[PDB]
Amino acid sequence: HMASMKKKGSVVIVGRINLSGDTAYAQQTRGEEGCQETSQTGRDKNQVEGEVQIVSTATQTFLATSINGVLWTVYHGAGTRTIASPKGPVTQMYTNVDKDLVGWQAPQGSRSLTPCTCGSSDLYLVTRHADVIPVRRRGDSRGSLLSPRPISYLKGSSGGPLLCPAGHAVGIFRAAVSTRGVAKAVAFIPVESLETTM
Ligand SMILES: COc1ccc2nc(O[C@@H]3C[C@H]4C(=O)N[C@]5(C(=O)NS(=O)(=O)C6(C)CC6)C[C@H]5/C=C\CCCCC[C@H](NC(=O)O[C@@H]5C[C@@H]6C[C@@H]6C5)C(=O)N4C3)c(C(F)(F)F)nc2c1
Ligand SMILES: [Zn+2]
Repeated sequence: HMASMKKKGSVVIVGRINLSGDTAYAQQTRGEEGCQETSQTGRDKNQVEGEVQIVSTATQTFLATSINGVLWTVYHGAGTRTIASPKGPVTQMYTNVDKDLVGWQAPQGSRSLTPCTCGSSDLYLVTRHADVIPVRRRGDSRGSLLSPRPISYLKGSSGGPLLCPAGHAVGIFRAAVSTRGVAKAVAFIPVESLETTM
């Protein structure tokens, strides 16, 4: 009934993928208990850094990527949820279920990737474990892994970027094409589709 109706928590940044040096690695910035509390209050005082964030709800963990001052992720991870911030919950500025896409203003202190205009098909997928996986572009929204691997290795990386050789953002990882549990290809939201939404 109305008195007891609950509110879903915010998405919470719990880590990041460090791409600042010669070695990519995941960093945790908040543990599960603090995540639970921050999801309820929507108030996250932690300092944010970098381009790729690891984010969590009470029930799911995935990635989010800053491109042109917007933190983008997948709707199948975030739904319509706010994101926690130093001054409380922040409402989405983009929501498009048809593209499996949502976005919030990028957090104070993040760095944004630049949308790719190279027109190159040699891509790199960045996972939540900081693996950098070469992917050949195979269409507007598909790419093949040069080295297939079990889908287990990609789980939790939706919202992560596909990058060009120069480090520009080409798209946002959405879904994996699985054959007998092996990911041979991935689907992604092209950056042009984000730029249109913008
Ligand atoms: C009401 O609005 C909605 C509601 C629900 C929706 N659920 C959608 O798909 C779901 C979620 C997504 C997923 O698993 N994402 C990844 C990830 O890591 N998620 S996650 O972070 O763990 C997370 C779940 C915590 C967030 C990158 C994957 C990593 C591993 C794969 C694991 C096996 C799953 C294989 C599947 N394969 C597939 O569907 O292939 C088809 C599409 C295309 C490639 C071909 C056929 C696939 O990838 N997924 C199924 C989509 C879609 F748009 F994503 F499809 N839209 C929605 C819009
Ligand atoms: Zn580029």
